[PDB]
Amino acid sequence: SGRDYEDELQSERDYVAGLYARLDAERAQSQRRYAAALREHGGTAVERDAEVRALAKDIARLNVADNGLCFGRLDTLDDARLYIGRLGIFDRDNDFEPLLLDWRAPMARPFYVATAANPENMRRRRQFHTLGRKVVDFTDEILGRPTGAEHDATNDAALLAAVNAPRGEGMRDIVATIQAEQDQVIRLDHTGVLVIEGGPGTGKTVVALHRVAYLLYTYRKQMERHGVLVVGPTPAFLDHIGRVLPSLGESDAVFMTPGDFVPGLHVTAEDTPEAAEVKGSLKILDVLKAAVADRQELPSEPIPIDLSDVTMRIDAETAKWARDEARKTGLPHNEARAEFVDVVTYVVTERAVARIGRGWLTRDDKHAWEKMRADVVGELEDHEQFNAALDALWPILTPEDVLAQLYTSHERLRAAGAPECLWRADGEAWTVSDVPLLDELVDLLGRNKAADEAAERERREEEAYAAGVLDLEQDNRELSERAAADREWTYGHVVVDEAQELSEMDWRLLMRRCPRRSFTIVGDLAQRRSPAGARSWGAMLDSYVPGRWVYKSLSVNYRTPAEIMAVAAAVLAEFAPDATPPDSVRACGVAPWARQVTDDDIASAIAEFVSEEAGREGTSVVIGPPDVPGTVPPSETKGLEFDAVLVVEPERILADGPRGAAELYVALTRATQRLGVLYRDALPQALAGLA
Repeated sequence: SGRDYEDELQSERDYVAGLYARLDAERAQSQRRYAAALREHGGTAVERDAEVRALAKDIARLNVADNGLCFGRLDTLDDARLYIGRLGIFDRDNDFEPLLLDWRAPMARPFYVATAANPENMRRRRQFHTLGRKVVDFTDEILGRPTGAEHDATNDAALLAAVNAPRGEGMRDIVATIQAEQDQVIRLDHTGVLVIEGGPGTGKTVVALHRVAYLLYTYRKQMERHGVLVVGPTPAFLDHIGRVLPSLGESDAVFMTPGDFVPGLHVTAEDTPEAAEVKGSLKILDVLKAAVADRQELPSEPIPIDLSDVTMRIDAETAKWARDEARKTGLPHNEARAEFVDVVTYVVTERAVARIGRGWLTRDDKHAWEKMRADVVGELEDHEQFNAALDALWPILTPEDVLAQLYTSHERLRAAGAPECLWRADGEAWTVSDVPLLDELVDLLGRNKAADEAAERERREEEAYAAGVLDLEQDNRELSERAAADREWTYGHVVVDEAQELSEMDWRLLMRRCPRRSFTIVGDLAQRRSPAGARSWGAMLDSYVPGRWVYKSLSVNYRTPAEIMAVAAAVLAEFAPDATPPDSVRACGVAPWARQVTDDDIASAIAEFVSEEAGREGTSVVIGPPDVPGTVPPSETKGLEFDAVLVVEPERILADGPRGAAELYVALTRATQRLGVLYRDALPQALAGLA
């Protein structure tokens, strides 16, 4: 929040004001020539129409360009400013010297594809954060070595500069190694599935976003009409992403979590318990298929038919035959009602005419059509018993009700190979783990036709009666909204951060979303808090992308101090240890600390932290168990960073779960400058490092 930043912000605001002025003037003269061409134009009708349309396209392009004109700027090594935007603005006076580049130019390229190790000729890159016409703030991104940069929104520059480590080979001058790793991730040519499993303190999310920018520019022609689906653990993290997200020029993202994969409902992480780990697994499919067959109930008592002469014709033989044949076509349930009814009616008309009507003595022209027709019709209209009977046997049903009629009955459950740990009182306390079971069910059940016809009919005669009854579109919503309102959407790319928190069924859904398999999976298995988890990547991916997925890593740590992380090393030296130290560098000058609390001198101690951090200018979120007030769990800080962090009661949160020490290792690490702990009486003994 310095002063030089204010100077620069005002300068850039002035420049963008000038650009908007020129845009206003071009709209002015274009509307003027438009009015003119419209009135007379002098010439011919076809020339007139052509000029009209051309000026209309100009008007529209400029109108749109009013919303976030300048994306950012480039400073090259020869000190030549470049300004990037969604519109090219040149000065007709100085030989068309670019005042604003279009991002689609071969000269605005070192803004999507330039790194700090393979730049093109650049020294810097700025992004501007606009609302509609105003430059709120900006962020520099130096393509080289930083010393101190006023504002970045991620402070990467001041951390990349405070790297104090022993002289020597020193991992090849720490900075260069980080930059080259990032370059490898971003300038990579796979256009398929990449994994960036790294760890804490290495900027894997920013790297993934730069990667997505590189891809959406390079292949902006297969994408640019598909989107970028970015899932995440929490909307806080998703807004963070949306806030430091690069251009994605003329494309649009769609943010999500596990919980809103469905059109319409936004589960607030009810988190059905660990037994639902059998839901984050593909075996469950059988259960669904077995719970969608127990709905083809077979008649035990014979259903009475009363077509004015006919005896009850449907019974275990008839229903069995029809259900078998309906299962004998290979297609959904609600579209299979068709064959069920075709067969029941076939065997209740052709096999009731020659019995109950009169009998035999006519082999044509009466049996074939007439009694055929009468029986058929009298049956098709019986919307009282015949149709109620079918709805009793072959019910037209929906995903939102099967889970409920299954998770409670305890008999339909047993008839599905299903276990009994998934039983719960309410059948609509929908959790995160039963979302992908609702998106999978719309594809087993599908969608009927008859009901839809009748429904839209009634709807038509309801919109026609409200206004006037004698009966006898263009909304071009933006990409995000046209997409999120459709599960039958195929994106062109998919980012996934903290992707270890997902389940086989989640990836099944995602890979049904992106068939191009252009994911950018981020994560760290050892930061997992989920009993469906990964425990390895090949598990979930080889089933979709075998041998065709790349695994890149980010080994160095610079965004998380070396002191804060020496402890988390031991906190992770448990759990079948792995490369737990990502070569921590950036030794700070502050060591962490501790404080022994009494029963309820607790708020009197967190308030000190809070009101002193208020004296700072950095985020200071506190973490703790749910019972305590004023402190949040460690599961909403899943993929964020803060400036100073205070975790209280390490042990209750450690024991909170089967993998709770992972929540602790997560929470000791969100910090980047300072960390404090408050322990009641005893430590988990892996925290002696704190004093």
